[PDB]
Amino acid sequence: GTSKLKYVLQDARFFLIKSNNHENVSLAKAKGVWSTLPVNEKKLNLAFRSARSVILIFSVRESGKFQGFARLSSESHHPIHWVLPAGMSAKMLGGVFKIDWICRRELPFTKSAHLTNPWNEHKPVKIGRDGQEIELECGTQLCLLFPPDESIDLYQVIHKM
Ligand SMILES: CN(CC1=NC(=O)NC(=O)C1)Cc1ccsc1
Repeated sequence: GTSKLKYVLQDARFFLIKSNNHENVSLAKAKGVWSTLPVNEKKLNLAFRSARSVILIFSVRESGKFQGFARLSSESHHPIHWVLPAGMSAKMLGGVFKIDWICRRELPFTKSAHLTNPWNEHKPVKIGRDGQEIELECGTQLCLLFPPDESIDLYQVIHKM
């Protein structure tokens, strides 16, 4: 069913989150954590206090796909063995957000071509800088396009709201 998913997404806020590589998404899926640069850390902390659910929709750069989506379960807090771009130190990251995965399945950009994001000039939702907010209706429809992830039980996530 899709009803518990719709409940989690009710009045949620949504953000497009990019990853430099697949390894960091794999680590995030295994450990339930994410980290960003300080600019997006501030945005996500403000949103976490502001809304019943904050949803991160992940896309590895140049992959042509989204790799899943998760709900923030905490504000950022201050070692995870991230695989960082050349020249980047771990000291350049903000804190660590805890996340609960809602779907670990992928969705190719070709399947979201009918959805536009009002907060990025109504461009297709796949288009946006890291941290771009996705308006509620667009974000809800995007999440509902993903294949169902029958390995996840949203009962536990609902209790955290
Ligand atoms: C786990 N982090 C991967 C990310 N990659 C990215 O492009 N944006 C992010 O919020 C997070 C570490 C990091 C942060 C800026 S580069 C590499």
